[PDB]
Amino acid sequence: DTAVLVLAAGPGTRMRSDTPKVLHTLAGRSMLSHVLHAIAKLAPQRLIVVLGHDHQRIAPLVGELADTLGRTIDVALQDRPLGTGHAVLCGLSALPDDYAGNVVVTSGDTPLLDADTLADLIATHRAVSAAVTVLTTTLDDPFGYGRILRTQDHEVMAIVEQTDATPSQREIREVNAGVYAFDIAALRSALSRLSSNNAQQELYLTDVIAILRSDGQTVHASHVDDSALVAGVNNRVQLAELASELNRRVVAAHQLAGVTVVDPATTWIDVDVTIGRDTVIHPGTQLLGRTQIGGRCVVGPDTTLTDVAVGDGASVVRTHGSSSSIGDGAAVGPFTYLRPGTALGADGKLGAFVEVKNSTIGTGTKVPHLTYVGDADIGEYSNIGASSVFVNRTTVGSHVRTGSDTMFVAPVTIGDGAYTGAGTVVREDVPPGALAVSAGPQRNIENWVQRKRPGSPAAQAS
Amino acid sequence: DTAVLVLAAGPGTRMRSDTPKVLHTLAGRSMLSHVLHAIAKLAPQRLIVVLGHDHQRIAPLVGELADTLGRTIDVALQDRPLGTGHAVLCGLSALPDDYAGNVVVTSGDTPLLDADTLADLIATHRAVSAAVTVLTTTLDDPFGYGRILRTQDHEVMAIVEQTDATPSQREIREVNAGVYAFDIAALRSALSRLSSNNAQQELYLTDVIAILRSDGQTVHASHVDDSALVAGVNNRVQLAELASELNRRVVAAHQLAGVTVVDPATTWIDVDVTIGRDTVIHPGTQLLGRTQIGGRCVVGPDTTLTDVAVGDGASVVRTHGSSSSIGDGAAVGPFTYLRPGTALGADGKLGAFVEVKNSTIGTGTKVPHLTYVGDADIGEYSNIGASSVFVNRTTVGSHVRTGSDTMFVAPVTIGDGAYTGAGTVVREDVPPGALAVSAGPQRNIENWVQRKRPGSPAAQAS
Amino acid sequence: DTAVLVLAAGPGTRMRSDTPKVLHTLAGRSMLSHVLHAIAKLAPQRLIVVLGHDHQRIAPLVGELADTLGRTIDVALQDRPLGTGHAVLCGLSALPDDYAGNVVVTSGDTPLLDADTLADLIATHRAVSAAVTVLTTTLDDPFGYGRILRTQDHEVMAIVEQTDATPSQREIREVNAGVYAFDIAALRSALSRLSSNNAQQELYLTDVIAILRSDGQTVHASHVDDSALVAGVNNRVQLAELASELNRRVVAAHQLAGVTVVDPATTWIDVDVTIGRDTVIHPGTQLLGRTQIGGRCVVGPDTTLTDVAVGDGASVVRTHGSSSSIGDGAAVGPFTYLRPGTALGADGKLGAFVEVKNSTIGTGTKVPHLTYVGDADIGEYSNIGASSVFVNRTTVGSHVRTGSDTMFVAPVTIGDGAYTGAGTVVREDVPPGALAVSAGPQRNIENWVQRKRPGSPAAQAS
Ligand SMILES: CC(=O)N[C@H]1[C@@H](OP(=O)(O)OP(=O)(O)OC[C@H]2O[C@@H](n3ccc(=O)[nH]c3=O)[C@H](O)[C@@H]2O)O[C@H](CO)[C@@H](O)[C@@H]1O
Ligand SMILES: CC(=O)N[C@H]1[C@@H](OP(=O)(O)OP(=O)(O)OC[C@H]2O[C@@H](n3ccc(=O)[nH]c3=O)[C@H](O)[C@@H]2O)O[C@H](CO)[C@@H](O)[C@@H]1O
Ligand SMILES: CC(=O)N[C@H]1[C@@H](OP(=O)(O)OP(=O)(O)OC[C@H]2O[C@@H](n3ccc(=O)[nH]c3=O)[C@H](O)[C@@H]2O)O[C@H](CO)[C@@H](O)[C@@H]1O
Ligand SMILES: CC(=O)N[C@H]1[C@@H](OP(=O)(O)O)O[C@H](CO)[C@@H](O)[C@@H]1O
Ligand SMILES: CC(=O)N[C@H]1[C@@H](OP(=O)(O)O)O[C@H](CO)[C@@H](O)[C@@H]1O
Ligand SMILES: CC(=O)N[C@H]1[C@@H](OP(=O)(O)O)O[C@H](CO)[C@@H](O)[C@@H]1O
Ligand SMILES: [Co+2]
Ligand SMILES: [Co+2]
Ligand SMILES: [Co+2]
Ligand SMILES: [Co+2]
Ligand SMILES: [Mg+2]
Ligand SMILES: [Mg+2]
Ligand SMILES: [Mg+2]
Repeated sequence: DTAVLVLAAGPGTRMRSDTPKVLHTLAGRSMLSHVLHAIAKLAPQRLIVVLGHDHQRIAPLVGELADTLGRTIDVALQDRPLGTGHAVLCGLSALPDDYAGNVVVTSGDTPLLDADTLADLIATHRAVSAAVTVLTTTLDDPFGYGRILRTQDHEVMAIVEQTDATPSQREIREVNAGVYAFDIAALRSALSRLSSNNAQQELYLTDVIAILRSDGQTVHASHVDDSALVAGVNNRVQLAELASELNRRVVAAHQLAGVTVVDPATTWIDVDVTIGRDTVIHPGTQLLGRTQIGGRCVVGPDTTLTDVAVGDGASVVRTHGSSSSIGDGAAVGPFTYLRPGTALGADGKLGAFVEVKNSTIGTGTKVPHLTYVGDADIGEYSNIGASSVFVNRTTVGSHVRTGSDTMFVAPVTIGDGAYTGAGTVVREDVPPGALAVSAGPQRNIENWVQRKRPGSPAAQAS
Repeated sequence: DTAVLVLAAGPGTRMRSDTPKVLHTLAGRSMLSHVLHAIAKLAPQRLIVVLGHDHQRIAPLVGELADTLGRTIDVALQDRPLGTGHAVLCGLSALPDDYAGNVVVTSGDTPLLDADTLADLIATHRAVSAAVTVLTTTLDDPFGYGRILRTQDHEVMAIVEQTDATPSQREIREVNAGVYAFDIAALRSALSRLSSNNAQQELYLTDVIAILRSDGQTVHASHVDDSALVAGVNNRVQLAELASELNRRVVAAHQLAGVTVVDPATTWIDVDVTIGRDTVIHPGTQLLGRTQIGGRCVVGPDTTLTDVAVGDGASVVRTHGSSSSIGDGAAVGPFTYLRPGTALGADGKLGAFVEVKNSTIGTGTKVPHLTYVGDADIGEYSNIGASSVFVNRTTVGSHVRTGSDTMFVAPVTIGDGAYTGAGTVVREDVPPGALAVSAGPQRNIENWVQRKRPGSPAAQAS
Repeated sequence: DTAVLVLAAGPGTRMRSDTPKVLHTLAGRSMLSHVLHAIAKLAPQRLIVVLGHDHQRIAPLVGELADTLGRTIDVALQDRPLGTGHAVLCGLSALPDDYAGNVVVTSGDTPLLDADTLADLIATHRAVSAAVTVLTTTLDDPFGYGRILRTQDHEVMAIVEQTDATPSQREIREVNAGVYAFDIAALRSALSRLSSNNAQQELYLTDVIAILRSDGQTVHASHVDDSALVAGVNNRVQLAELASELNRRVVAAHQLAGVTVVDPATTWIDVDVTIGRDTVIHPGTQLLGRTQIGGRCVVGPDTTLTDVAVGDGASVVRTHGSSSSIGDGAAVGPFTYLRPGTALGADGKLGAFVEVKNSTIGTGTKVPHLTYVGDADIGEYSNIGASSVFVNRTTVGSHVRTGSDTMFVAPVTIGDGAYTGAGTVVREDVPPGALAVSAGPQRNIENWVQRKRPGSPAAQAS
């Protein structure tokens, strides 16, 4: 039996942001979302999130996530950010007076923390019958972390915060993860004895360690060797570092499953994205949101896709696209913009300098050059000429061949197998197999240039 | 006298690919190509490649490479992938029964291995009269490598594979490169004594080390300090790591020879690419295949060129281009697509949102905006107006000035010094110094807006 | 009282460049500019730059910088590059014979050196009454640096250059920064005793250390723990390394002040660039020159801006732009090119495949697709149709709606609230609230396709 509390009520001042800290994102989820996902998977009996000043703007998001994960998640309010020890006091208040399970505590700013790490913590805590078990790790750069103080016998004595530590204690590289398990009665007892006489004038959860040690209670540290899993984020430098570590891991998972990723460092892949076997992803690419790529695709370089579905054997090269689907074998890019509601059929082509918005494009249809397609439905095996505009519904049939520089003034229907001539402005329906035209005939004005541009390079050349 | 065997007949299952492992690429060559290049340079008397199941799809590539490098390269077949010791047995069978030279063995998945490392190995082997000499290195992360076992006296005892090693042996950081020299008679003798009773149930080449030691034969390890040269690739994570290490080295070679590379980490340069002095390469750039850049060019950011020749003092900025030539002083980009067969003369310009395919563009000619040029030949000092389409042969002369929004309906010829008006559809030849036109005259419809868009922001503004 | 000499007269041969070494750039300033900025801030009584062969091409730049920093900076000439000891002799000659202040020496190729490091040096020098104080640091890779030689008692004995050091001395990791303070009389004395009998046959400033030690003078090393501040650049590999270190620092400063930078490694930010709170910068972005970004902007991915001003709450996505302004709330990109003199009003939009040059675009005006706008002034709340060309002054009023595929043949004026039809060539003024047109009427040719493309997929479909 376990209750997990998530401390998410600090001001977040070191982020320097008007967006609450725990709402900042990496890999397509907010830090609080990452932490709640890992905990839902652990499936404890209770899950409490302590919220503070910005609670109006965070609580609804927590309720959406409770729905999403199919479990209830309570919110305890912490009126003023008096310290992590005080946040835990506020959290405990959402539990019955007589609750008797373990209490696990973690921060909203430790977003790589995973279900396994949490499980192992609870198992260690129970195995050594500890009044408190604290996760620790060891870091080349421990700046900002509580330092682990040990006796000569390697027994944990205390946690000292970066603001309170001596120059000498600051060299300690073993750090507090800020992830704990507690005996409830011992935790309640230690919290009632915290005082705020320290360099931040705050009630430190970390003092509970020396307090329980005081009482001769069992204090156990558990060393997490993979430091990333328990790394924290207090500012945007640390946010981008952990986002980059998490992104290397996501990419590695894909590479081990069969995806070529030419340059992991410049390939950003959100956590829910799936990618098929033998796809090759070229440098400078972001795959975001619920993007799904099939097998044997080529993607990038310099492509950004957010919520885009791509079939098998497609090419999507230098493409900026969102909320769109791209069929098997289709070719998109280079220099192609897909706006929401774009559906391109199998073996379709959208070429260079083409933008599509809210349009359906049938199997085998090509829009290869300098064209805008908006609010239109186009059939199968059609060909849209270069430098054209769908001026915006318009329906174009199958096996149509439209000429370069055609404007389609919505709404108009072009029948199956119809053609338009180059330079046509289409303002009315075109029957199946008809040719629509409107450009006037060419006229040559002889020797114009000698007359109107006399002594010019063009005049001398003629 | 030396025979080199290349073991390339394993299944490659950890790549998770339908393309044989040794055919995966980095820096524009397959791993097997890299390994055969380094060995051809060493120029041994014999060169044998052991191939397995996918031999149908690899052997032809080996024959093309034998042709390319001007030497014969035999292929020995290994029916079933029974282990590296068994692959070497299959390899030896392509040698005469009575062969008496040294036998060098290396893997197809060690692609940074170079001629010098191989030479030094053979020199060390001969100098210490070893029955076997094995290349080793030392690594922070030795996962997956055979560990070097040494006695108290630093004498090499054995090689233990990652699957077979104790937790304690796994901490050993000195690893087997999988590159060896052998006395032939000792190698034949040791191979006939391998058994497959180990964690992979395979015949391990690595066991030969403890077997020859058994017989009191001389076993010598040679430490390669530059670990990269002997790094292996068993999966796509390791492939991208070694591709990135190799790319840093290629870029560094260019920087030391006089190329500014603003961001090595995001500049990918294939091994055959040459680049002239005082060129500056901006971030996000890939130079691929047989690309050649002259001196004092500016290239990037975000440019990909495959098989592109660029003269001296050209600019090629945000350009995606292949199999094309760009003359001295020419300017291309930003946002420019070159398809195969593009030839742009000296001081030519191809601007933003211009795509060219299979066209010749003469000295000093500019195509600056939103235009497609396909299957066309254009002369010197001409100017193609914005938003135009070559609708596809068409020949345009020198000193021509064509107006914006001209469609050139192939095939048509435009004489030297000719003009077209804006909005012209050109369907017939235009004489030298003539002006071709087809747009109708402008008509203004007064107060249309008050009538047809009454109470609109446009109506109120008028 | 202090004189600072900057040695900038070496040939720079290891750069392999026709641009003098000290003129190569990182983060938008030349190395010599970086070094002179840091020294001006220290504000010593005298500032002397020693220049050599390329002095004609460097001295004017030094005079511009003296003006910029509001102080005089003398130039001493060093006829032939006889060595750093000889450069300092040439430098001293720009001082009075009887000068009595401290002499600080530094290189033009140490460009992260900052005012604080210099101040601390002078303070240490004066505090220990040293005849010479040398800055040192310690490096994993000390290749190319003079090695610090110490006695058993940790007293500094000598500096040995990489070319002159034994294999064993080469393992020394503590290096000479090439930054010194001197007693003037001791420096003059030691310089007159240098000889050039060493591996480079040069007069080494570094020998002065062992010479003053010889005379029983006080020699003090001061260890700089942040090695970057004193790192040198002798070749383009080292230039890009230090440019990348400096760029991480600039980005970090922005992240700590409130800027989200998703990928520091692929975000390049020049030193004078300012960026507002809660802006998000996406990967592959360069912000160059005097670029200024306001708050809550979104910038990138793949955007390059040089000297661009962007208001608050704007979006500038996949944009290549220079010397332009973008108003509050405006939207630019993806795939947008801004050339110098572009001014886009608040809430304006420049869309995909749009290039603007030397044009003013008023509040709320949209140019969303495939258009070139050159040398034009456009009013407020207007809408420019897709695939249009300003053929280049032209003035367009407010609340205008122009139709797709309009060519505006400069110079023309379009009144407030005017419209043009799709496919119009505008060659004369259009009154306020008028509609201008020129395209001919559509004609459908029935069954053309069965007649002219018989048995085609289009013919069968009809
Ligand atoms: C005193 C303390 O605990 N310090 C720990 C805290 O430092 P650190 O300084 O990171 O602690 P923070 O200021 O980030 O606050 C901890 C978390 O608890 C929440 N919160 C904070 C204050 C408050 O009054 N109410 C509240 O709910 C915040 O949402 C925050 O996410 O985590 C580090 C690891 O990341 C540990 O090494 C430190 O030992
Ligand atoms: C038992 C053995 O040798 N292990 C070595 C092998 O491990 P490793 O596990 O990498 O060996 P692999 O499975 O990659 O096979 C070695 C190479 O030989 C070829 N091959 C393999 C099996 C086979 O039955 N037939 C065949 O021809 C494959 O093409 C492969 O490229 O290389 C490592 C370095 O990269 C060394 O540290 C290991 O000591
Ligand atoms: C002999 C000497 O001093 N070596 C130092 C020099 O090596 P390093 O080999 O880098 O010295 P350089 O060749 O770069 O020359 C030093 C600087 O002085 C100027 N210059 C050089 C030669 C000359 O004849 N005239 C002249 O004015 C150059 O502009 C150059 O920027 O800096 C290193 C750190 O960067 C130190 O570790 C070395 O101890
Ligand atoms: C071809 C065309 O007329 N496109 C229009 C059209 O673009 P959308 O792609 O629907 O957002 O509506 C816009 C007004 O929202 C206007 O700015 C633009 O000119
Ligand atoms: C200006 C023009 O008509 N371009 C054509 C033309 O492009 P290419 O660039 O030749 O591949 O042929 C294509 C059919 O292969 C067609 O899809 C496209 O519309
Ligand atoms: C729409 C138009 O006619 N643009 C012209 C025009 O471009 P600028 O953007 O002004 O540089 O002048 C150029 C001659 O300098 C010519 O190459 C091009 O065709
Ligand atoms: Co924190
Ligand atoms: Co291997
Ligand atoms: Co130097
Ligand atoms: Co037109
Ligand atoms: Mg704080
Ligand atoms: Mg295996
Ligand atoms: Mg030198």
